[PDB]
This record gives sequence, C-alpha cells and structure tokens, in this order.
Amino acid sequence: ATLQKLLSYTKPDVAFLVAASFFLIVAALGETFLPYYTGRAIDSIVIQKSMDQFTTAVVVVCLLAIGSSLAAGIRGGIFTLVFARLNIRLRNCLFRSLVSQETSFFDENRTGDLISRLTSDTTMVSDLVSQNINIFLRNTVKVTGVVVFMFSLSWQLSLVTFMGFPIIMMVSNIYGKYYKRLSKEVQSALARASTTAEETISAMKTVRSFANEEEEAEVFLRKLQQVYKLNRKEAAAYMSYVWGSGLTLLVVQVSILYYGGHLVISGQMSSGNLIAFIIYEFVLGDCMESVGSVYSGLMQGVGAAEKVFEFIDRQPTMVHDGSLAPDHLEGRVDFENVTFTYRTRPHTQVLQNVSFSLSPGKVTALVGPSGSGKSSCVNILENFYPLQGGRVLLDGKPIGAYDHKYLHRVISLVSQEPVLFARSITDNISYGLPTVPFEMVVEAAQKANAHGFIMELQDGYSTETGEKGAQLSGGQKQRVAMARALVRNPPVLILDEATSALDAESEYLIQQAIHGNLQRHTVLIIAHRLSTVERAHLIVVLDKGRVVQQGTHQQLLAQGGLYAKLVQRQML
Amino acid sequence: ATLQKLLSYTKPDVAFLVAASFFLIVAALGETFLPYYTGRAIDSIVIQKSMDQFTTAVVVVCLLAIGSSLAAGIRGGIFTLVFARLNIRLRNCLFRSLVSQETSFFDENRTGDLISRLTSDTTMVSDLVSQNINIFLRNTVKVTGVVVFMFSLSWQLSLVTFMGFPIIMMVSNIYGKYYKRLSKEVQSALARASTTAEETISAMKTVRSFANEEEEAEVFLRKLQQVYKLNRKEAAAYMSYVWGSGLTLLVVQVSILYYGGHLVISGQMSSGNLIAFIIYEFVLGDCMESVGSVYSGLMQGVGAAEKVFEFIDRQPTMVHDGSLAPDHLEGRVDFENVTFTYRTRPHTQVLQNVSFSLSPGKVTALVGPSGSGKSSCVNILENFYPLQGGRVLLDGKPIGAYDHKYLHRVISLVSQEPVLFARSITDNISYGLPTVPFEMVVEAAQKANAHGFIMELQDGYSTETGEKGAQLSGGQKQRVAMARALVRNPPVLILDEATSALDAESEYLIQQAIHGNLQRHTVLIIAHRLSTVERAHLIVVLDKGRVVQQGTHQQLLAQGGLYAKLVQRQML
Ligand SMILES: Nc1ncnc2c1ncn2[C@@H]1O[C@H](COP(=O)(O)OP(=O)(O)O)[C@@H](O)[C@H]1O
Ligand SMILES: Nc1ncnc2c1ncn2[C@@H]1O[C@H](COP(=O)(O)OP(=O)(O)O)[C@@H](O)[C@H]1O
Ligand code: BEF
Ligand code: BEF
Ligand SMILES: [Mg+2]
Ligand SMILES: [Mg+2]
Repeated sequence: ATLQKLLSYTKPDVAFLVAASFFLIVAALGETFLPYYTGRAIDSIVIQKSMDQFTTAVVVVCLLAIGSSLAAGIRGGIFTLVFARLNIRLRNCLFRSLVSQETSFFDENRTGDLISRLTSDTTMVSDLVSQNINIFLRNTVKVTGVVVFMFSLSWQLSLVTFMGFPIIMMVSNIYGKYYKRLSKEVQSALARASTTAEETISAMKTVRSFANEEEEAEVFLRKLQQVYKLNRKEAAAYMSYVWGSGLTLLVVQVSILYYGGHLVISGQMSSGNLIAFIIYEFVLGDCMESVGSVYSGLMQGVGAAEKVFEFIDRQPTMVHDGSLAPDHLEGRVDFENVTFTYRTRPHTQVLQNVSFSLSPGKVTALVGPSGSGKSSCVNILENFYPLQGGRVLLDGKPIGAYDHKYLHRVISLVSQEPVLFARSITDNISYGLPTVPFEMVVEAAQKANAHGFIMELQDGYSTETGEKGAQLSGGQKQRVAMARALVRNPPVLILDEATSALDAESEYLIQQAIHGNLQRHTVLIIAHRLSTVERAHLIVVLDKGRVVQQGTHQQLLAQGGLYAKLVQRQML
Repeated sequence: ATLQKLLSYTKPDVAFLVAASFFLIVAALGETFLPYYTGRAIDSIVIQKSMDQFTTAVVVVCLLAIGSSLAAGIRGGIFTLVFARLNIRLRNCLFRSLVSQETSFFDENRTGDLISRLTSDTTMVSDLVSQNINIFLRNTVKVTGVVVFMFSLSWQLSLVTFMGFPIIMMVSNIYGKYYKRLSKEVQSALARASTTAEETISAMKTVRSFANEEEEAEVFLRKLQQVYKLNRKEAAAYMSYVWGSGLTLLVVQVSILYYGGHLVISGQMSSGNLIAFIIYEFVLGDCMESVGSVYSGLMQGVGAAEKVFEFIDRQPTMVHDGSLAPDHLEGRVDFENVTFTYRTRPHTQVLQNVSFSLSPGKVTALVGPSGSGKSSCVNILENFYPLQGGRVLLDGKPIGAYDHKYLHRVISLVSQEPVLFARSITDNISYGLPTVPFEMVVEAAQKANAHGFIMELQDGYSTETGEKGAQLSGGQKQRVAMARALVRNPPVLILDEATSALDAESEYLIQQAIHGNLQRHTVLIIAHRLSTVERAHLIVVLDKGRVVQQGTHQQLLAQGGLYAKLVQRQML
C-alpha cells in the first residue's frame, strides 16, 4: 500500500474537505486583520471620545470575532465528521470483503487476529489520516500569510529561508520511510497479543478445569512486553527526529544572521533585519510541522493499514458463479471418481477415487472407522472446498453450476458438532429464512422432537442459548439443530454424525419415524451406532478414503467386508 | 468512575511527568528569551565589524536554540513513553481481573463484548489522558508567561481579563458532563457491533452452510450506522462549544475596550492600551484551551473508561480460599443431598436431593434420559458453580477446602464437546503441566489409542490443530482430549462423553481396557451407549434431577426401572 492508495478511500469526502477548507480561510483572515482593525478602532475613541465613533468602528471588531469563531467552530465540527465517515467506510469495506473468502482461508487466520485488524487497525488508520489532514490544511495558510511579509521586508533574505525546506524534507522523509516499517510491526505484534486474549476467554470453561487460568494471564503479559520494545523504539525515533530538524532550523537561523549583517550595514535597515526574524521564527515552527509531521503521520498511517489494505484486495481463490436454480429438483446426488486433499496439509490424500450415489427418496447411510473420509464427503457435497480430480453431481449438473444462494436452500446439513447462535430459540430454528410464520416453526420442532423440552424452559420458545448454545444440554443442542434443518423442508437432507450422537437411546427412534419416512427426502445418515444405520436402504463402507462395500445391512453382514467386524462388539 | 480515580492509574509515572514538566519549563524559557538576545547580538554586531565580534554574541543564540530543541525532543519522547506505559498497565490490569471471575459471569457477557472493551476502551482512554495532560502542561506554562507580561503593563485591566475565566470554565464544565454521558454510549454501542463480527467469523463454516453469509454483513452495517448517529451528536456539540467559548471571549474583548479607552484619555498611554490587547489575544487562545479542552477530554476519558473501571473492581461472587493439598489421596467422592440451580435461569431446579458416591477403584457409571442433570453433576464436582443445599465431599472433606490449583490436578475431565487449542499436539496433550518429558506424552498417548493416527500426520507430534481442533476429525479430537487427561495420572477421572461420543467401536474398546482396569483410578463414565455401562461396577440412573436406581447391569435389568426401557431399543 502506497500513500496515494490510502488517500483514495477519502475521495467521497471532497464535498466535505472543500467546505472544511473554505471555512478555514475565513478563520485566518479574522485572525490577521483583527489588530489592524483594532488600532484603527482605538484611534477613533482616542481622537475625541468614546460612544460616538467607537461603536462605528468597534462593530468591525465584533463581526471579525463572531465571523471568526463560526469558522473555527464549523471546521473542527467537520474534521470530526470526516474521521467517522472514513472509519465506517473502512470498517464496512473490510468485513464485506472478509466474509466472502474461501473456507480454506479461515483455517489459516485465527479469529483473534482477524478482529484485531477490524477493531483496532481501522481505528488507528482512521485517526492518523484525520489529524494529519487537519494540520497540513492549517499550515498551508499560515505559511502564506507569513511568506508574503518575508518578501515585503526582504527580496534577498527570503530566498535563503527557502533553502532549508528541501533539507527539512529529506529528513522528514527518512523517518516517514522508517516510521512505516515500524508502525506495521506494532499493529502485528499487537494482534498476536489479542489472539491469546480471545482464545482464553472463549474457552474459559476448559482453561479452568485445569488450574492454569492465572498462568494464562502471564502468557498475555509476555505478549504485551513485546509490544513495548516496539514502543520504546518508536519514541527514540521521534525524539531523534525533533533534534534532526531543530538543528537544521538553527543553521538556517544563523546563516540568515551573517548574510543579514552585510545588508544591515550597507543595504538593508537595522529595524528590518530584526523583524525579518520574528516573522522568521514561524516558518520554522511551520516548515517542521506543515511537512515534518504531516508527511510522517501519513507514512505511519500507511503502515498501520498495510494489512487492512490486503484483506480488501485479496481475491477469493474459489469464486462461485452459476444461476441454474430450477423449480423441480429430484434429489439425486452422485460422486464420480472423486479425489480430495486439503490445502493446509497437502501431502495426504483424504479421498481417493470415491464413487457412489444417493437414490431419490431413500436413506443412504455411510459408515467407516472413525478416521476415514466421512465428513470430508460433506465438506465437498456442500461446495466448501475444491476437488483435485472428479466431480460431484446433483441431479445431473455439477454443484458448481447452481445458484450459491439456492443450492444451500435445497441441501440442509447437521454438522458434526452443531453450533447454535446467541439468540432466542424461535429465532434460531429459522436462521437462514426471512420471517417464517411461527406456525411452521412448531410444526417443524415436533418432528425433531424439540417441542417437548422447549415448552418447559423458563420462557418457552423465547428463551436464550448464548455463545454457541452453551446454555443448553448436549442433547437439547442437537434437537434444536435438527429442527433448524427441517423448517426449510429440503429435498436433500444431510445428517452428519450429530444425528443421534448424544440422544437418550429412545429419542433417536422417535425422530427416524418422521424424518424421511413420512415425506420425500434424500437422507444421508453418517453415524457409528448400529441402530440408526440398521434399516438404511443402502450402506457405503469406506476406509482410509476408498469405498469398500455397498450393500444393505443383512446383505452386507453375510460377507465379512470390515462391516461385520465393526458392529460385532455392539451386537449383544 | 470519577476523575480522581482515572488519574490515580498514572501515579507510577510521577517521575516521568516531573521530568517532562522540567524539560517543558526549559523549552519555554529558551523560546521566550531567544528574541531579546537575538536583538542584543544584532546590535553588538552592527555597532562594529561583525566578522570577528559577531560570534561572541551569536554563541548565546546558538546555545538557546540547541537547548530549546533538546527540551522539545525529550518532552515528546517522554510523553509517548508514558502513554505506552499507561496503556500497557491498564490492559494488563484488566485481563488479570477478567479471568478470575466465577464461571456464571462468562455466561452473561458475550466474548466479543469483553474483547472489544479491553482493546478499544484501553486504547482510547490512554490516548485521551496522554494528549490532555500534555496540552494542559504546555498551556499552563504559556499562560504564566503571558500573565506576567500582562500584569507588567496594566494593574487594573488584567483584573477584568480574569473575570471571564470562571465563565469559560462553567461552560467547559457543561460540555464535560454531557460529553461523558455520550462517550460511554459510543464505546457501549461500538462493542455491540464487535460481537456480530466475532460471532460470524468464529462460526464461518456454519454461517455458510446456509447462504446468508452476505446478509450477515448487512446486520453488521446496521450496527455501525448506530455508532454514526452517536458520532454525529458528538460533532454538533464540539461545534457548539467553540461558539459558546468564542462568544464569551468576545464580551471580554469588548468590555476591555470601554474600560480600556476611559483609561487611555485620563491615565493610560495609548501605546500601552494597544499592546495589552496583543498579549490579551493569546490568553483567550489559552483560557479556551488550557481549561477548555483539557477538562473536556479528561471527562471523555472517564467516559470511555466507565466500564473498564468496573471489570477491574468487580468482586468474584465465588472466591476459593482453601489450602488442604494432601500427599496421599484415596479418591472417594460423595454427593450428600445436593440441590442445584443455575444463575441464568433461577426458576428451574436442575438437581434435587441427589445423593450417591463413587467407590475408590471402581468404574461407577451414570446414565439418564438426555435431559436430566448429568453434566451438571460434573460442573459441580469440579467447583464451577455453587450449591444451594448439600455438600460434595472428596475423601471426607468438602471440595471447597482444597487448593484450587491442586484439586484440578487430581480430578481430570473430558468435557462433553472437547475443545482443543491452536497449538501442536505434543504441546496440547501436556496443556496444564510444566514441561513434561516427551517420554510420558507417548506413554500416555498409547493408552488413549492416539499414537496410531498421530504418527501418520504430515508432521507427527508437531502438527497443528487450530482454532478448537477444527483441523482434526471428530474422532481424533476425542482421543487427543483423553490423552490430555491421562498424562497426569489423576486419582479421579471423569469421562463426560469421550469414548462413546464419536469412536468407531473398534478403538472404542482398546481405550475401555487400559484406562482404569490396570491402574488405580476412580472413573465416572457418563454415556448413552449400552457398551460402556455394561461392565461398570455400578450404575446410577437419574431422571429430571432425582437419582432413581443404583444397581449393576444385570441386577438392574431384572427390575424395570426406566433403565431396561432405555437399553431396550439397542439390545439387538
Ligand atoms: N480442515 C481440515 N484441514 C486439514 N485436515 C483435515 C481437516 N479436517 C479433517 N482433516 C483431516 O482429514 C482426515 C479425515 O478427516 P475427516 O474426513 O473429517 O474424518 P472423519 O470424517 O472420520 O471425521 C483426518 O486425518 C484429519 O486429520
Ligand atoms: N450453563 C447453563 N445455564 C443455564 N441452564 C443450563 C446450563 N447448562 C445446562 N442448563 C440446563 O440444565 C438442564 C439440564 O442440563 P444438563 O444437566 O447439562 O443436561 P445433560 O447433563 O443431560 O446435558 C437443561 O434443561 C439445560 O437447559
Ligand atoms: F472421525 Be468421524 F467425523 F466418524
Ligand atoms: F443431555 Be446430556 F449431556 F446426556
Ligand atoms: Mg465427521
Ligand atoms: Mg452432558
């Protein structure tokens, strides 16, 4: 990220910066002409008396005071309304581009980092670019009103004052280019300190079962002391700067004296060579500010926003473009010679030449020895990850060709460890849908057998299950995750191992009777119990990522194909 | 939180502040005396030849310039250092008091709120305090100088200049009591929009299975447009305080003319009356800054830190004070007429008069109908929540009387949904322990039947399982959550649902063998499968929070007690 780019996100704020600059000029006139009009007013009363021409002249002293404060106020009241509008736009423009990246991206960036860039960084970058544009607009007017006088007093001497500027910028640039490399290693070393404060608070019930809850507060400290060594290095590099300029503004302050002598004796007056200094002390208090800091800050902002400007430009490595949304779907899924391997461990192949299909209207189970690729057959059916070789078909057309917002409304899912949100229940069984009538939420909460325990909570369908449904039992959090996938009435239904993983051994049956036997679905039951997969219309045993057997329970329990060995210890 | 409290947290910086103030005094002295010596040197060099006589006077100008530059640089450096130190101290002192609160606390405050608070509020408070202290010191020095110069001219008029200061303060106190009530409803409405950006990023694999990943980015926006409506009322005020001040500083400039002229025609030189204004213009620019902003800011800091100063003073409602660490623990647990009720739903009793015990060296199981209180018998045994009637005894003495860091080293636990951390595996099977030898991590990873699949990962025991072990299968995250509980040799082991959860029924046994049959443990197997509790030395069936049956498998399958009805559907 260069300096031009950072100033591009402030383009829609020109209508505000001009009205903020104009009201800045008017604030300068009233600050200079005031004395000239004051004496002109004091002489009036001094001529004869007051109350006769005083009011005639004292008026122009009031209007300037009033006419001034209005400007100095309406200005400060807009450079605080452009630090917000620039913030809200830098924040929103990141999220909206941080929530459309392929899923393989959230496995490499810990959710503590991604929030330290959205919360902290975009607050810094917004801050710097406000002040340093609040200043460079003030010091570009004072330098003008003070530069014209340094000519009226001297035509020669002024041309020497302007020989330091090109010097006070070669220095104000050497730090701008070093203050960036640093203010990026502080926003970074400050995020790594905010991924240990989020990983320890979100898991406080498992960091306390072990007694090191007060020792995980000394791994946070030792993460700040590394954001300190980066702060006592950002001071020594700002002290060392003030000296770098101050010295330079001295040489120009001396050389102006000696060369100011030759004139004072021969050419220039002695009264002028003294006033051209007072008016000269300002161009130093400006040549060091106007372009000393305004170009360091603008180079410390571009440092803080060096990463925030990378998540906004990153191109998702899996783009979904297709609008094949039909109106009559059968529900026939097929895996045609699949081959898969994750992006965070690319030396092991998860699936290999897997090939099977689900028939429309039948409960095709899927089993395996707890380490084969079973869920990975769900993280693909739902187009989370890309394939190396092969294609998944849904009714004859590869899933890549369906409308990304429609495919996920005809393929429900019950992930292995269901994750609920911190809302009500009636607002959690209808998560993805716009305003479904409260009638269909109950008609779909009796199928999953939730209405039994929901109508006993302190508040019924309006209770709360906060922070990943951690305020519901392990068995109630599924029957509320089941109902969340049935209220859509989906043709294809996917029940991952959370089907009945944590039920009472009598509840999982009262669901099977109603899940797909009554209506027409295409279920896909992944599980380890022999009960659930007993009556399945089919079974696909896969081991180490290779489909082995495809046969019904008895038709497969006859021959020994690694299936009859699994259910052995369970048949008692 | 008053202002004295906010300032108290900067007590250990008195040394730095006195050093900064001293260097500020020096810088002011230099900047004020420079022109007089400059004129002296110019006169001394113009009187005679300046070639050799100039230096004897320009040396003083050079020394004053060098001194001023050094002072300004050191002041800037020390203020940046003080800001950094204050920020670090506040940050650290928040966490260390935010990770020792009772567990119920973390069930009422969402983990996005806490992190937004910590980060943003600490940054804002430190920034405000630093800027404001700096400005106040500078302005007090300048005001002292100018007030001396003003008294030197008039003894009467000055006493009218100060008649406005109390006015410009009573006004700078009404935008310090309204600007606090506001800057607290911005930090408390900007952290309510950083819990919708953390709840959506940490659950990105379940907010995408439903297609509303780009509609969850328009619930974030509408959470910012309410931080705007506040950031606007915060501008329309600052723009309405400069006016309330600028005006008051006008009446003082008018009233200083009427009384200013009356003295110029009778007893005050007209030359002086003109000069007592220029010096007067640069007190309005200070009486409006020195106490204008420096007392609004200090009242906006106390606003932003209105909550951060509440998590630092909150008293944990469950304090553990007991040191009874023995050297020979038997391992006998007992529940003596327990009665329990959560604090976030205090109208339903979870447990009721529960009473049972675990015998030292026996696998006491525990079962129920998926909604009774079973885990709540573990969130109590580990002293997470307080009881209401009854005691939980560990070897005769209540658990409340054990070293909180020792009790949790003799009672291991396997939560219902295990949660791993984003580290290696050899650094995750030894979480709570300091540097256990790598020989004991393998000897304890073969018991849990994990060494089989660990030595096939791309990197072996050094691979990574990031962000809640989401980069391991559902059945590999259990066998790594067991090894984490067995590497301590706990005399009391608790398996909420670890083996039965997601194991393939083959490695399901190899754990069931070596866990407690070889050594001396006191296991407690919670589960739903008939396999675990089949060979258990005891069973305790509890329903709706009331222990019903306490008998072995056969001794309990004889009499129908809601047990024979549970395992019925699975006995095949
Ligand atoms: N997000 C992921 N990134 C990398 N590897 C993964 C990820 N999820 C699972 N794996 C690996 O894939 C293999 C098979 O995983 P998975 O298909 O989930 O097994 P199961 O379906 O039995 O849970 C496992 O060895 C696991 O280490
Ligand atoms: N943290 C919590 N806060 C409030 N209520 C809870 C919490 N955890 C569980 N519950 C409630 O307690 C009841 C019993 O929960 P629990 O004992 O966990 O059941 P199980 O042991 O079968 O999972 C449930 O109805 C559940 O709603
Ligand atoms: F390891 Be699994 F999700 F059966
Ligand atoms: F509802 Be549970 F944890 F058996
Ligand atoms: Mg799975
Ligand atoms: Mg439980």
